[PDB]
Amino acid sequence: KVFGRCELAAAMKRHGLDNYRGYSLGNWVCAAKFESNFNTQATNRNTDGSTDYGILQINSRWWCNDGRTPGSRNLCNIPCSALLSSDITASVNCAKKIVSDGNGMNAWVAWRNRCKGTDVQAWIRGCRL
Ligand SMILES: Cc1ccc(S(=O)(=O)O)cc1
Repeated sequence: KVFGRCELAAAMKRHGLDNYRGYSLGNWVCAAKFESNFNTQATNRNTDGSTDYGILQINSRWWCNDGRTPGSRNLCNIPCSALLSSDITASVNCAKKIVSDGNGMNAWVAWRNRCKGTDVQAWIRGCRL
């Protein structure tokens, strides 16, 4: 599923992402845009052999199991395919664990290089939340 900006804002808010660990909703919407273009089915293979999955591009090396990543820790205890669903519950629940880790949202390269230090509030402007 390809989410609309406000549509995704509302689903993330409903799932408790607004201000989760101090990160306003705009941060999450901004990260999803630049990580997957709001597409739940997005996949990207990395040079280390791992693959990123879903709306928030969760990595198969540490967070999910895709059956082809050697030394996968599967910290979210879910098959990576579960992260490609039109229902963002699995991705949001795994994202909460990642963000609670240690480096916060810096774990998402797109957030660090394109959202961090910007007016992320603009990502939810006009949305009925
Ligand atoms: C902004 C943007 C556009 C396209 C993709 S893609 O899923 O890797 O093709 C990811 C992020």
